[PDB]
Amino acid sequence: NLRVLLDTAIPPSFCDTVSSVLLDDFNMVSLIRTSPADSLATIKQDNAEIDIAITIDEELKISRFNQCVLGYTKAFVVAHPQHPLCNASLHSIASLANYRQISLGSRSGQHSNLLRPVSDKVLFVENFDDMLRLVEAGVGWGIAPHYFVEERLRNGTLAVLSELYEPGGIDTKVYCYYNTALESERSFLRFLESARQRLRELG
Amino acid sequence: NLRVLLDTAIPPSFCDTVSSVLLDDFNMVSLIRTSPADSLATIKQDNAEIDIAITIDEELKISRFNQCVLGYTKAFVVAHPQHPLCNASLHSIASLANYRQISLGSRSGQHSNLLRPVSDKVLFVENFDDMLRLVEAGVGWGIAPHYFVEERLRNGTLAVLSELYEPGGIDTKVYCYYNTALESERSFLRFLESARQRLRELG
Ligand SMILES: COCCn1c(NC[C@H](O)COc2ccc(CC#N)cc2)nc2ccc(Cl)cc21
Ligand SMILES: COCCn1c(NC[C@H](O)COc2ccc(CC#N)cc2)nc2ccc(Cl)cc21
Repeated sequence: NLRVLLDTAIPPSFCDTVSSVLLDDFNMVSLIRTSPADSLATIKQDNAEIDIAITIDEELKISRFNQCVLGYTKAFVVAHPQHPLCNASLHSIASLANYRQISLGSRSGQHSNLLRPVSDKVLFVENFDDMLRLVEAGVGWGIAPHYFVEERLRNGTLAVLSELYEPGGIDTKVYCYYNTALESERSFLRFLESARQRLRELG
Repeated sequence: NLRVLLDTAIPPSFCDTVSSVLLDDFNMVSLIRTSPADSLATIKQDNAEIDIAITIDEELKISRFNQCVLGYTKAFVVAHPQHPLCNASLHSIASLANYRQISLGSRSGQHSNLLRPVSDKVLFVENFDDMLRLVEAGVGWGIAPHYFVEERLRNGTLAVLSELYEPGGIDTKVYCYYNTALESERSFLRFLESARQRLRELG
């Protein structure tokens, strides 16, 4: 049984890219969904016996796992179109650190530099739905995956704030944390090879 | 006088991209070159009076500067073609943390998570030349900008180790740290707009 973690930030397509290839080589494949904020926390619990985590979250070296880059995805800073920081930028981008942020919370209470909130006014939720609900209502601003805001952006229900910080969305590496034991196993190298070249095409 | 920091990791072309645009708007422009390992350390010294730093190094918020993304460049992990970790990977990638690393040193003695050495066996130098000299000689492995190893790679003088970690080179955001005062100044927004769309073309 190959246990596999995919965080909520990973487009649901890339999750079909993996399972397709994995099931070619492996006979039992378990797919677990975590918050980006809980991915590395989960694999660190030995009893969770995760073999592969696909997550946006970064840490220099986890005990017994190796890291590599599967590809890249795009986050966007979004708010209600009538948000103060909306319809403006550069001073707005800076002010994000003052206006209320709707942030992914974590069981560990802790965050990475990458995922920790930027604003001194933060309201925590558990997933990107509860985030973008409290954002459609103009309670604050949030940063969420492209695939979560594509629908609402063209609808005009949500507006982008991020473009002057990073045009075309904030590029974010997708990392593969794999059990060191998979290190010399064509099965896993087949997964990387395929999973990679397929997730280029989505991008 | 607009003082401008460009770290050694920034291709020398992108440094012509900036100066071209900047000199269109500004009448005195000073261009300082730093180690990536010394960029943010330098702008933090108030007396250094840096107005714009273009550097690969990341920190969540520097006092009085705002951050944004200019674009992306590619580092490669390189070694002597007869290096043990050479002509191999995945276990080799993991072993990088054991074999000797030739690392950029810093006046502050300190490094960011991004720039800190990965290996327990590290020999510090001051620039990418001294790095790739001690690497051509097989004293250790190093990670250097594409533009620094393009020549030597096709020559066969150096080999890439990084490809199974991140195919096509390890993508690295180029950051613009700009004095908050430039925040609402078409001059600076002109620089970003131009500098960005021009540095897409190099990539
Ligand atoms: C840099 O984001 C990529 C990683 N990432 C986060 N991180 C949440 C942190 O609280 C930082 O949020 C920031 C918001 C604004 C700026 C400037 C502008 N504009 C910088 C950082 N949340 C994410 C959600 C989804 C994805 Cl794919 C990546 C995410
Ligand atoms: C992740 O690198 C991008 C930032 N960056 C560094 N950082 C030097 C650190 O000691 C980490 O070196 C690593 C070497 C190997 C691996 C896995 C593989 N393969 C991961 C990290 N040095 C750089 C030099 C130039 C540029 Cl453009 C970026 C650099």
